[PDB]
Amino acid sequence: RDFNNLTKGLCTINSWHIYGKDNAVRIGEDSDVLVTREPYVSCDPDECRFYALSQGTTIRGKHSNGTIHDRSQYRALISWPLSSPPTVYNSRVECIGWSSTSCHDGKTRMSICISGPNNNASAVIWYNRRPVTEINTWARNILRTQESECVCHNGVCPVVFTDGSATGPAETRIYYFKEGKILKWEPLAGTAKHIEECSCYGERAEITCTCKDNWQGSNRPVIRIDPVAMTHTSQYICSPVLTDNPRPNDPTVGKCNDPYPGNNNNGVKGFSYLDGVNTWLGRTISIASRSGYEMLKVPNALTDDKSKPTQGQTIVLNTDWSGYSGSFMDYWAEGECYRACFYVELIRGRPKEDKVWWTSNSIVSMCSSTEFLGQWDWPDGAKIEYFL
Amino acid sequence: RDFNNLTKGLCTINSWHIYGKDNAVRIGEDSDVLVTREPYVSCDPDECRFYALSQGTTIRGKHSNGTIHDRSQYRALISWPLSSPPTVYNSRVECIGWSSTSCHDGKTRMSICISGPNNNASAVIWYNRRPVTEINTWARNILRTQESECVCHNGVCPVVFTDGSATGPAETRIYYFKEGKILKWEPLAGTAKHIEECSCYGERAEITCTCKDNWQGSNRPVIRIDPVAMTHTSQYICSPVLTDNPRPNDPTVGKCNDPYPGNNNNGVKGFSYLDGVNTWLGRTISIASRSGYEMLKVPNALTDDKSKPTQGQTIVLNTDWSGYSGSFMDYWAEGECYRACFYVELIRGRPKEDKVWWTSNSIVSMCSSTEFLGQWDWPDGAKIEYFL
Amino acid sequence: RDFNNLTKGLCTINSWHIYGKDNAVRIGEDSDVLVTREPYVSCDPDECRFYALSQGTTIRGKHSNGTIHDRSQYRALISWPLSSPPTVYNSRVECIGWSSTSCHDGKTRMSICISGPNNNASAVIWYNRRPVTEINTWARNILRTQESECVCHNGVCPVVFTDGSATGPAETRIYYFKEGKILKWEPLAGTAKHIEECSCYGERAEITCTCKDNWQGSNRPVIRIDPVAMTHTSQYICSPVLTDNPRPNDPTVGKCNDPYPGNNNNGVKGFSYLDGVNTWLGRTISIASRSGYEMLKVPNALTDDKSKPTQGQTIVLNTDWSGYSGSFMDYWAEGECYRACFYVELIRGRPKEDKVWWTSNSIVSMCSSTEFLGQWDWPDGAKIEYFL
Amino acid sequence: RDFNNLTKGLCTINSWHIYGKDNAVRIGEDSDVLVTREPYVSCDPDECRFYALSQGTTIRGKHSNGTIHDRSQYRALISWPLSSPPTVYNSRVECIGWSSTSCHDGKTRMSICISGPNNNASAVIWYNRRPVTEINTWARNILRTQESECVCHNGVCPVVFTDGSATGPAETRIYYFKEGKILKWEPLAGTAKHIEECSCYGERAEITCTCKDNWQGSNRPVIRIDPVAMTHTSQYICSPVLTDNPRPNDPTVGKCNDPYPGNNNNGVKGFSYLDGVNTWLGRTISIASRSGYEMLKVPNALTDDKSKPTQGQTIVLNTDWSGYSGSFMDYWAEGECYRACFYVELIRGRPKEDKVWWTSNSIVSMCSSTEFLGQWDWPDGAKIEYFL
Ligand SMILES: *[C@@H]1O[C@H](CO)[C@@H](O[C@@H]2O[C@H](CO)[C@@H](O[C@@H]3O[C@H](CO[C@H]4O[C@H](CO)[C@@H](O)[C@H](O)[C@@H]4O)[C@@H](O)[C@H](O[C@H]4O[C@H](CO)[C@@H](O)[C@H](O)[C@@H]4O[C@H]4O[C@H](CO)[C@@H](O)[C@H](O)[C@@H]4O[C@H]4O[C@H](CO)[C@@H](O)[C@H](O)[C@@H]4O)[C@@H]3O)[C@H](O)[C@H]2NC(C)=O)[C@H](O)[C@H]1NC(C)=O
Ligand SMILES: *[C@@H]1O[C@H](CO)[C@@H](O[C@@H]2O[C@H](CO)[C@@H](O[C@@H]3O[C@H](CO[C@H]4O[C@H](CO)[C@@H](O)[C@H](O)[C@@H]4O)[C@@H](O)[C@H](O[C@H]4O[C@H](CO)[C@@H](O)[C@H](O)[C@@H]4O[C@H]4O[C@H](CO)[C@@H](O)[C@H](O)[C@@H]4O[C@H]4O[C@H](CO)[C@@H](O)[C@H](O)[C@@H]4O)[C@@H]3O)[C@H](O)[C@H]2NC(C)=O)[C@H](O)[C@H]1NC(C)=O
Ligand SMILES: *[C@@H]1O[C@H](CO)[C@@H](O[C@@H]2O[C@H](CO)[C@@H](O[C@@H]3O[C@H](CO[C@H]4O[C@H](CO)[C@@H](O)[C@H](O)[C@@H]4O)[C@@H](O)[C@H](O[C@H]4O[C@H](CO)[C@@H](O)[C@H](O)[C@@H]4O[C@H]4O[C@H](CO)[C@@H](O)[C@H](O)[C@@H]4O[C@H]4O[C@H](CO)[C@@H](O)[C@H](O)[C@@H]4O)[C@@H]3O)[C@H](O)[C@H]2NC(C)=O)[C@H](O)[C@H]1NC(C)=O
Ligand SMILES: *[C@@H]1O[C@H](CO)[C@@H](O[C@@H]2O[C@H](CO)[C@@H](O[C@@H]3O[C@H](CO[C@H]4O[C@H](CO)[C@@H](O)[C@H](O)[C@@H]4O)[C@@H](O)[C@H](O[C@H]4O[C@H](CO)[C@@H](O)[C@H](O)[C@@H]4O[C@H]4O[C@H](CO)[C@@H](O)[C@H](O)[C@@H]4O[C@H]4O[C@H](CO)[C@@H](O)[C@H](O)[C@@H]4O)[C@@H]3O)[C@H](O)[C@H]2NC(C)=O)[C@H](O)[C@H]1NC(C)=O
Ligand SMILES: *[C@@H]1O[C@H](CO)[C@@H](O[C@@H]2O[C@H](CO)[C@@H](O)[C@H](O)[C@H]2NC(C)=O)[C@H](O)[C@H]1NC(C)=O
Ligand SMILES: *[C@@H]1O[C@H](CO)[C@@H](O[C@@H]2O[C@H](CO)[C@@H](O)[C@H](O)[C@H]2NC(C)=O)[C@H](O)[C@H]1NC(C)=O
Ligand SMILES: CC(=O)N[C@H]1[C@H]([C@H](O)[C@H](O)CO)OC(C(=O)O)=C[C@@H]1N
Ligand SMILES: CC(=O)N[C@H]1[C@H]([C@H](O)[C@H](O)CO)OC(C(=O)O)=C[C@@H]1N
Ligand SMILES: CC(=O)N[C@H]1[C@H]([C@H](O)[C@H](O)CO)OC(C(=O)O)=C[C@@H]1N
Ligand SMILES: CC(=O)N[C@H]1[C@H]([C@H](O)[C@H](O)CO)OC(C(=O)O)=C[C@@H]1N
Ligand SMILES: *[C@@H]1O[C@H](CO)[C@@H](O)[C@H](O)[C@H]1NC(C)=O
Ligand SMILES: [Ca+2]
Ligand SMILES: [Ca+2]
Ligand SMILES: [Ca+2]
Ligand SMILES: [Ca+2]
Ligand SMILES: [Ca+2]
Repeated sequence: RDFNNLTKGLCTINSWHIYGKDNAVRIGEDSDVLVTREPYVSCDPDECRFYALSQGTTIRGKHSNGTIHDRSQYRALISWPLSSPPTVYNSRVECIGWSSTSCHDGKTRMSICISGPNNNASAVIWYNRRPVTEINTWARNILRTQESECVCHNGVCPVVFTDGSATGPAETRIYYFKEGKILKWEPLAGTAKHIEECSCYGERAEITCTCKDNWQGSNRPVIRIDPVAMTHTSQYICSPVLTDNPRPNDPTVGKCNDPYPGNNNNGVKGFSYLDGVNTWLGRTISIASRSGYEMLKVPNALTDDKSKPTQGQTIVLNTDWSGYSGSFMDYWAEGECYRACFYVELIRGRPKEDKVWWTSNSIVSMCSSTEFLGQWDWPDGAKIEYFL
Repeated sequence: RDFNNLTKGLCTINSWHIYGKDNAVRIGEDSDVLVTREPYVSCDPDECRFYALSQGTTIRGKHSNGTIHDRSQYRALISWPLSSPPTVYNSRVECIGWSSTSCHDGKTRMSICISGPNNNASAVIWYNRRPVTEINTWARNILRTQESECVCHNGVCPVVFTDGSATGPAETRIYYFKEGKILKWEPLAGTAKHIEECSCYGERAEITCTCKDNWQGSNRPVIRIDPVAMTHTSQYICSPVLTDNPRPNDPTVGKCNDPYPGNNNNGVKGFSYLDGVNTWLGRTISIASRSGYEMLKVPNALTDDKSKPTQGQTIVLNTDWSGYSGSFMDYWAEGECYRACFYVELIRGRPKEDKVWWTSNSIVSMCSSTEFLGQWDWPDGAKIEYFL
Repeated sequence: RDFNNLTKGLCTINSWHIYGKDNAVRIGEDSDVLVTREPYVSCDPDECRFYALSQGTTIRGKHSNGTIHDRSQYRALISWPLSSPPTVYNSRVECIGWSSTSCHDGKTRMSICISGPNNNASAVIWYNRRPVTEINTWARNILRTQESECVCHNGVCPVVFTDGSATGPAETRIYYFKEGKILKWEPLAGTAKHIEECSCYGERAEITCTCKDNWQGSNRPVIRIDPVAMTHTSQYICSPVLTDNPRPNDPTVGKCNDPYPGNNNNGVKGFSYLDGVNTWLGRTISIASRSGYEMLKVPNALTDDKSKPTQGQTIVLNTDWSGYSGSFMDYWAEGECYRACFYVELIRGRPKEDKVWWTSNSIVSMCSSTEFLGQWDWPDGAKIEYFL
Repeated sequence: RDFNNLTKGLCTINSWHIYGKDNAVRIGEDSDVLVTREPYVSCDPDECRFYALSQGTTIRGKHSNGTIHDRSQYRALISWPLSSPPTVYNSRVECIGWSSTSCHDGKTRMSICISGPNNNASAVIWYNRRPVTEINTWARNILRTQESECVCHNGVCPVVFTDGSATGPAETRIYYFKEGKILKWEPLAGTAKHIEECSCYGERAEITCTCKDNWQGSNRPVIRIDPVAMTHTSQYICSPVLTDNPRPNDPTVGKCNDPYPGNNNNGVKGFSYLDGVNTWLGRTISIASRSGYEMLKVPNALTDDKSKPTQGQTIVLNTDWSGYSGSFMDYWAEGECYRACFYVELIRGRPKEDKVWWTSNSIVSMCSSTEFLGQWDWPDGAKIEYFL
């Protein structure tokens, strides 16, 4: 109809309720489920769907051998009905590639897929299910993007890309697209020293992105975008409640403008909702591996370098595998506020479970409740032994 | 369009004709059919669909081992086209959880799923395929609901929940929802001493629910709701034709306001159509197990404590497995009256058939005819030996 | 929109072109294809679909054992996209039963399914996907119907039923339905001595049905219905070109008002287009079994007792299995005339191919061309050996 | 809505970006994917889909044995969602046959399938999913057509057919259809000596077709059609950059009006975009087999007999199998020009990979970019060993 505008603020997050779970690995032990990784969720005005990067093979298929690898010519961004598994028969290919983002602007959807060899990748921006724009690698070193939904305001949908080293300074760019065309792009500015895989959400005409500093930071870089002025800033979550993985133990004081040190060249896509006292941080429980997942209410985390948790909710037990996590919201729901939501990627197989030769995942996702709901843990649920 | 109003009375029930049957277990012996239990049927203005609680695995899948269990993080309310089986590829997830209800109000559908550990469950009410409201457990003991469709009148859709013991007094509540929001809730009142899994239908602006007294009653508790005044009453079916299972042999006089004794802490979801002389009771044939199923016309069963059958129809032979049963009607059909319908859950596997390690079911459903039709029996039809 | 009216005459049939073929048995050797029999084709204003009676199991499934049987509680009328196979995932159940008919009246579709034990069957007439009317067996001996599409004119859709013996006089009735309700029914009249499985088509406000005399006739009975006056007549195709199976060798003179003798208590559903010189008869090539299939132009077959072929077209080689055949037309196509079409059921398995324990079929269908097209033969195509 | 008119010229082709890839053979190793060959892509105003000629069996199915053969009664033109594989459950049959073409005219789609024995084939032209016209073989020797999309202008959709020898002069005809009816047909004229499998596209009210001279030419014949005057011309691509396969090594001067000699009675469907300096030729890398694939910018190839490459892009490595290739464009995209696209058929199995008994393929397709994008190679990706 008309382009959606971020006119609402976030609903008060007093807890998280179960939103969607596909049990993909369990079901896929005996049905035609595609092998995936890098999933996310994204809504259209009339439906919300699960998204991910297929490996172009089923889990039980012999081609599942080797799917620990990240970039091949057999991957594609696919979407499928909420809480169903990604099957060969119900998955819709949005575009071909090994890194992606997607978002609906209120009128139609924009999907971006990057493909190519490491030194010659290119992104192709689809709008209304047609290719409209292409961008060639500018640093010749794995052009890559969000791996979760972008956000739009009045037709403008900003997207964060990075090209260059994963263990040194790289060239991050913020592109402002409208109808799949480039209106403008900026180089990254601010104090964030390295940016990868931004998780974004919007409220009151502002887009907040919690990304990852693969190079040096265990605290997360944050990019705030003004989609009207098409400008942005960057910093790190000041809080001592560190949210990357692997990471060192929590200090009593964090860092606002520098990566918090202790772990180099590694990390996991993550997210946060930064809204004053209504601030919630997600993170793996383990400081060493992609194990467990919890939400922690850390009032003023973004700006308070001594902020610590005041409430929390366990999502995945530390004795269960987690993975990537990101933000999304149904901007077309009823009500006066936007209900914060997120998904957690539950990785199964390699490298942690090497008795099988594949790597895949299932999805669990939650949204906020103004109620103080009881908690449950939500594991993948599959028995690897069955796949042997 | 406009909210549906229960303006019609029931059609005269002179017999039952076959409405739907999915043969899920038979077909699933060699195709991707999800393992389920707790099924029901529910109509939208333009389509009627089968519903159930998936176990997040196929019947042939190795994860089918253990599906006798009731509540896990891998269950979800799913719906699928009438008389098709619940397959991985055609099932639509309505919400995540292990106890549910759902109903269309004429404009859109409301679906409710409860999930959680036994002492910390919560219900989340979806409306128009979006989460709108959440309710936390109030008794910290398996918050649970209908397991069949709710009914709406002018936007108001009452739902019966129970939280607390299954073998002693519990806290039953009647919530009146409108557009997924809570308008009001009452504690249970009347003479029903224990309420679980209500089967409801509506006619002439009144909603009748035939539930189950798990604690002490072999006769069924009945809740009648006025969706305008948003008030209700409760009693038991007075008839000596006892309809729970297990149950003692039929007496010559029943009980109107107390559970009829003889069997404690057990029962099965069931239903009835209470409409004066046009009253029909469904029940298992066996007084000991979920075996067989028959419909008995028992004029004035609700209020006459000596009422006995005047006509009947066998649905499932006593040499075949049955299970849960419930009511639903197509409130959007043509004609001057609402045609009473019901489904019977045909449980296969554990605990009765333990040579297999799973528990699932298929669905058979009937609706009334003003004709006096010949009867057939409708068994699940699968041979367990094939699954060995 | 508006009820369709049979305002056109038939197009000139100079040959037959390929319309649809699903290769169900071939494909089903390694995919989830339902076991069926008694198929047909039927059009809606916007789509034409394949129809059949499922056996409630896949061909490869273990429950396929025993599917030679005709009536069980696991059968249902299903429809699926033209030329696709009937799979568990794409088949839509129209109704439950073991004998059926279906037709669109221009506004919506009416589907009829009969179910029950031999002495207590009943038909339930669905209209707009809802049950509207029920008819109880009147002769208590396998109430049965067309097994191919019915035809409508201005809302009136006549259907031919038979109840009673298959080897002696029975009670055949012609019901005239409108919106699923019974407007009127007549007993069979005319000279046809036994009627079963009528294949009908309509043109210029007249409905012609070529049925089968299971009891005594090797020539086919024909019922002509006036859907406005709601009256009909009956006779036999006068032609010496005999079209039932099994049958005796063709004589030089046929019979107009009595079954042509030689074979008792057996036959196969078949059809014809009776339109003066534009008359075409379908039949198996074999006079002994359901083997082969050919179309023969026999000018004035209905009324000329010495009519012999003037042109012909082989559809299935005598070294290939055939089965039932029936008529249908796309009454909603463009143009000035109705294009005659038909389907042939290609039966595989029992009883002819007993190395397998199942019985199923695939569908081949043709429509007429005003051109004189070259012919090909169209066999099922599956290798039974593969199923062993 | 209204018939589409070719009002735009081609966009400048500076490189090719990835458009679609289904990874059919990989995925089909463990899912219900139909065996195919002769694929193409074609757009409707609201969606673009993959097309191909099914073999009426899955790859893993036992009936896959023998699918190297070209024409059987079990083939059909099917279409399925872009970048999905052709599965038994998502494939839509357009028509029955072993040679086809299809195109949308802006209002609805026309699909043509030819079937029959070698000496008695016939084409049936479907429009709006209904059969409208039939054409009988005129040379009684494998009537055959494009094997890729046709193109329409103001309702007129020309199609090129050939009937007669594949190794000597044959009878090629250009039919001009409108709403599935024949407006006119011409015999081939011009200097092309043999025509088979034309790949066409349209721009500025002109339709260009790059076909194949199976008999003598290693350079490609080109037919240019005026869909208004319903007239055409024919010649060969003058360029020394030879594009058929097998073929002799490139000379320094090509031929404009005669087949370039060196290889007889063989070839592969291919294509080109002939637009002055904006001219790009596709071809296998190998001069001996259907191996590899590259795009070469050869300014003025059509008219310059000494034109050589000025830029290029590798699509498939010479160490990977290719096959047929053809043109298509989304005539309903936004913008001021038509974006050239093409697909390459990636053949797997027989005859090159004879350890398996089947022959199938997957699809890779690209469209042009005005950017100078980095290149990647796009192989089928399946390991034949897995199928053993
Ligand atoms: C039914 O459901 C309800 C609803 O969920 C249940 O009630 C919930 O119970 C939750 C568990 O108790 C509870 O969550 C915790 O909240 C704490 C905050 O509340 C407390 O402090 C505030 C502030 O003073 C008080 O106001 C309040 O009254 C409470 O006293 C959090 O602090 C908890 O998180 C910390 O502990 C967990 C382990 O429990 C860690 O995993 C987590 O990471 C936090 O601790 C680490 O991080 C801090 C900060 O740096 C460190 O200081 C600390 O030492 C830990 O650091 C180590 O561990 C991390 C992670 O591994 C590592 O990185 C680091 O290096 C160190 O090694 C927790 O979030 C809910 O808030 C509560 N909800 C409600 C509404 O009440 C109820 O129990 C259920 N009922 C039943 C019967 O089960
Ligand atoms: C073709 O189709 C038609 C249509 O269906 C067939 O005709 C139908 O035939 C049915 C079977 O006969 C018949 O159903 C029965 O109806 C009885 C009522 O009708 C009779 O009584 C009335 C009232 O006086 C008369 O007017 C009427 O003329 C009849 O005489 C019911 O009473 C029957 O149910 C009871 O029996 C069945 C076993 O048959 C039990 O399963 C059932 O539970 C009922 O009996 C138990 O319950 C009562 C009440 O408490 C007890 O008193 C009794 O002892 C039984 O109790 C034991 O069993 C229960 C259950 O296990 C247990 O809990 C308890 O503790 C005890 O152990 C039955 O419903 C249809 O009405 C009739 N329909 C029509 C339209 O005619 C026709 O036959 C078919 N044709 C062919 C050729 O097959
Ligand atoms: C390319 O394609 C074209 C288009 O299809 C091909 O041309 C077609 O070729 C067809 C085969 O020849 C041909 O079909 C036949 O037509 C005959 C009628 O035409 C002839 O007679 C008329 C009338 O005088 C002439 O005008 C005309 O010029 C012809 O001379 C039919 O009579 C044929 O059917 C009979 O024969 C077949 C076997 O071929 C039987 O299966 C069939 O049942 C018919 O014969 C039985 O029935 C009759 C009637 O009772 C009996 O008299 C006769 O003895 C047979 O009876 C036995 O068999 C039956 C069945 O088993 C059994 O029940 C009974 O008891 C007995 O045992 C046949 O239909 C097309 O018309 C023709 N089409 C066109 C447009 O030309 C062309 O050849 C192809 N090209 C190539 C290169 O292959
Ligand atoms: C990142 O991505 C970019 C973008 O893709 C990469 O840059 C691209 O690199 C491509 C490979 O170099 C390049 O493609 C070539 O372009 C040549 C034309 O450019 C050159 O000449 C022009 C004209 O003078 C100059 O202006 C320009 O500056 C260049 O110097 C083509 O000529 C190339 O094709 C020929 O070579 C390939 C093998 O590389 C053959 O396969 C191909 O068929 C061509 O050669 C055959 O055909 C010609 C013509 O008849 C014969 O003369 C020649 O001998 C060959 O003939 C044999 O082989 C054929 C085929 O087997 C056989 O039939 C015959 O009988 C003979 O046996 C090639 O197309 C892109 O244009 C370039 N793109 C851009 C935008 O720059 C970049 O490298 C990537 N980065 C990294 C780090 O990898
Ligand atoms: C989001 O904001 C823009 C205004 O910035 C709204 O756009 C106006 O919409 C009306 C109706 O379409 C037009 O007549 C105005 O010209 C539009 N645009 C501008 C840029 O001025 C848009 O409608 C808002 N979205 C929604 C859902 O209300
Ligand atoms: C393509 O061209 C034809 C004109 O040749 C356009 O046809 C006219 O369309 C209008 C609106 O439908 C009619 O009133 C004219 O009579 C049409 N036809 C002719 C043949 O004159 C057609 O609209 C054009 N297509 C598009 C998409 O604009
Ligand atoms: C484009 C790409 O390959 N991105 C991969 C990502 C990066 O390799 C990592 O961010 C370092 O750059 O790692 C991970 C990862 O799980 O750590 C997943 C992504 N597939
Ligand atoms: C929420 C829940 O677990 N409900 C279960 C139900 C209850 O356990 C029973 O009603 C007693 O409370 O039992 C049964 C049952 O078949 O007896 C099924 C339900 N899954
Ligand atoms: C209702 C029913 O069972 N009809 C069956 C039909 C009849 O048995 C036959 O017409 C004789 O009555 O036979 C055949 C048959 O193939 O001969 C198929 C039908 N399934
Ligand atoms: C109608 C038909 O069979 N066409 C086939 C085609 C021709 O055989 C070839 O063009 C020579 O005529 O060959 C090839 C081929 O791959 O060479 C594929 C086509 N299936
Ligand atoms: C998987 O691939 C590895 C590496 O190629 C190979 O050694 C291994 O045996 C394969 N495992 C299986 C089950 O194919
Ligand atoms: Ca399978
Ligand atoms: Ca890091
Ligand atoms: Ca009880
Ligand atoms: Ca007979
Ligand atoms: Ca050639």
